[PDB]
Amino acid sequence: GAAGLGHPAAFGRATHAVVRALPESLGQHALRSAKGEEVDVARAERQHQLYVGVLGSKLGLQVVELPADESLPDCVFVEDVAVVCEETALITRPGAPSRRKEVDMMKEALEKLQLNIVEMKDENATLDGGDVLFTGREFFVGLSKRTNQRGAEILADTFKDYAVSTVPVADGLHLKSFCSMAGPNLIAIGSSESAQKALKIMQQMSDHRYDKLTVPDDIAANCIYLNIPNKGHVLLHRTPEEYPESAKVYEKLKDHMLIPVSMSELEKVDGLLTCCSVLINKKV
Amino acid sequence: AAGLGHPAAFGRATHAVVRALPESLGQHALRSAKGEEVDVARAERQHQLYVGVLGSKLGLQVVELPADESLPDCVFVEDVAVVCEETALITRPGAPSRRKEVDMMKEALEKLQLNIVEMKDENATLDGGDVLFTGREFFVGLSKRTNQRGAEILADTFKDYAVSTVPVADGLHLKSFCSMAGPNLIAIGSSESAQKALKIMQQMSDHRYDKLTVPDDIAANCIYLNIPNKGHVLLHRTPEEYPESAKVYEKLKDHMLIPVSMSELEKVDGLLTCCSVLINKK
Repeated sequence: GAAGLGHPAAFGRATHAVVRALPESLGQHALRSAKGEEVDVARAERQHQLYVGVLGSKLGLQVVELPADESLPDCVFVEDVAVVCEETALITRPGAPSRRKEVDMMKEALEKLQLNIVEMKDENATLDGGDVLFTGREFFVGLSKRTNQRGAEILADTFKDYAVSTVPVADGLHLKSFCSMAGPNLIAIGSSESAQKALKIMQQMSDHRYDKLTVPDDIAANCIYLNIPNKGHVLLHRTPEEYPESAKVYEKLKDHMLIPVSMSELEKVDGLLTCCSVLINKKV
Repeated sequence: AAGLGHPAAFGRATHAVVRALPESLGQHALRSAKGEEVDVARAERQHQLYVGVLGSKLGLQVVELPADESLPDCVFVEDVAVVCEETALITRPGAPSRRKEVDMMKEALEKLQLNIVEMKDENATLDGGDVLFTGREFFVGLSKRTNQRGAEILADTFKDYAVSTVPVADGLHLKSFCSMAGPNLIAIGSSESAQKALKIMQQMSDHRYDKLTVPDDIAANCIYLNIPNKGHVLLHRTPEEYPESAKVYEKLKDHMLIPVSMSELEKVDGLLTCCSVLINKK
């Protein structure tokens, strides 16, 4: 019953998505926060293809698919190299120096989409897109092992229409390792002490209180909210096969079109749902 | 061919292990190329007809394992075990997510009272689809799924038979373009890939095999059985699917030819040999 909320300028409206195929080198060579199980690269490819099929085939977005680069094992995680807000694209300077060559082809793709490009070139600045939470009315930027204060300052200078606040992020995480937007004014949030401390800080800094959807698995707090024509609220979330008790929480969004999306292989290299796309609203 | 019936003939089987396909196969099974949408209900009907050939028509005792929705490729039981005489090699599939399929196959082959050997070496991979047993020796394709260590463990397991390796290209298995069509008879595709592999196989062997060349590589995958009171039996792809290849099989005048549809499972590279493990219990 959310279909009445379809609007060309609604929060979460997108027309285009940029994604990038994963290389075979991802299985052995992609960075990961913990030693774990062997990545099944063929299964990861199939899951990525299904994720792309949701964005393009099921939801109707125009998907730009960048080719894999075997020398960039993390290149599937396009979120980290660009932040798009309205008509402006910030090309980031990733915290991991070997990922910085990923920005070149993202830049070309976003230039083709007629976006206004700003490049993070300050040699003292790092920022991963995964540390950036855009709520629809402000930005929160995680200060992490990958994103620093200067990177957040450049983001604030680039997106002059929005307030920007920083939040400290622990250990080897990104801000969106445990949160994301699940709808207008609605933050999905994990249950760990790290996640709860972070939400407390963002709530205290903001002009207004966000609603929250608390899930028991931090990783399952990473979802993709979209507002799609003739549907309204749409949410991609981790499957009940992967995280049954978090999927049950999302089931309460009775006016959302809920789409379960498997990501069990890329999870092994810290790849969550938001990581694998950059969303753009090209207003016609 | 009926006079060729013998409990020790090449291709004699008494039992088959198969596994039902899960609903998740349609969207989640691995596949070599993007293609058409899988019709899962039609795939299931086709699998049921295949099982009916092995059990009802040909009289094998069929062990039917249940589908696991978490293992979308689990219907393809060939890849997880190779059986030779009274010995079963439980393989270590090339795709790591498929390795949990071995558990229930291992269980089934123990109830059949076979000698079980498990490929556990963390450096070894082997898909049963890469293994051609000719009745005289093994050929093992070195592919994106099967490596040298896997073939060595196969050779150490089946000590009564010579084992030789053959390079396999792309996203293929050795039996993506060949299979046994009868005693000393290899069905082989017409492509340059298939012909080069057959040439290598013939150079390494003590003796020359007879061949049956089919114009469609995929239709060179067939199942040969020696069945009591029948002799030569062959399951092959239908004339509706591969008319030019079915014509070639129609030349086997002393084989009982059984056309078997596999049009849906072919979309995820599932051919005839993939869907069963055959066993001869004396």
